[PDB]
Amino acid sequence: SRVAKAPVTVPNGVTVTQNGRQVEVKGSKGTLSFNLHALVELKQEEGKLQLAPAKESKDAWMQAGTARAVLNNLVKGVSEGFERKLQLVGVGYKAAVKGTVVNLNLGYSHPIDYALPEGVTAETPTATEIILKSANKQLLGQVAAEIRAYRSPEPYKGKGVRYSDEVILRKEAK
RNA sequence: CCUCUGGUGUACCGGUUGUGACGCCAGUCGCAUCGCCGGGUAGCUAUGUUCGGAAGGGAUAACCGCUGAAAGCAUCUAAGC
Repeated sequence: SRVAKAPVTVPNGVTVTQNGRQVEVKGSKGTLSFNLHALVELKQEEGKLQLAPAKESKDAWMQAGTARAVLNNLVKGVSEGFERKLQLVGVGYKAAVKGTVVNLNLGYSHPIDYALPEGVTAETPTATEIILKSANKQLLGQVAAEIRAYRSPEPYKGKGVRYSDEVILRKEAK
């Protein structure tokens, strides 16, 4: 596995400590935890870390590749973090962050109130744009998917909630 | 379930035909589908009255995912959620 062979780099401020199976990653943004598969071993020499299979199994190489990918994402998150940039399209569709709760008006007969979980922050510079920032890539993606699910893009006008980097299929009636 | 609206209610009240009897008048009783007819207390009862299938947790089906390699990409899946 080319990924599993590739070495991940500790920037500087982040500290990665293995405790048996339960590897922990510390950084400026916060604390993250990741478990290890029985076939996976992690060796931290210098700044770099090496994920290598315990045995020569194909499953072991697979698990090593995923383990390295997750740890690389965790390190990048604790060092710098990720952001999402959700967008709204359609007349009357609006969003506003108030405290930790995002209030959305998406053409229904009732407003929608979405409570962000701990670790994700949101802001609306404009009424039709939402910025989500987090250290946990998986949790950030889950939050973005949940928010998008309230009103998905439709092909005839593109109205709804979308990712900025999202291709929208379009057609027309008749 | 029986407060209300009704049905029934042959041991509750009344009108009335024929006949027989209580010595007779008066007053009553037997029999005639409870003789026939008009009402009707409780109980039972529906066509009458009230109530119920409200709300919420957990695991899922099809389906929709997040992150993610095998397979440097992609990928809901193989680990994990």
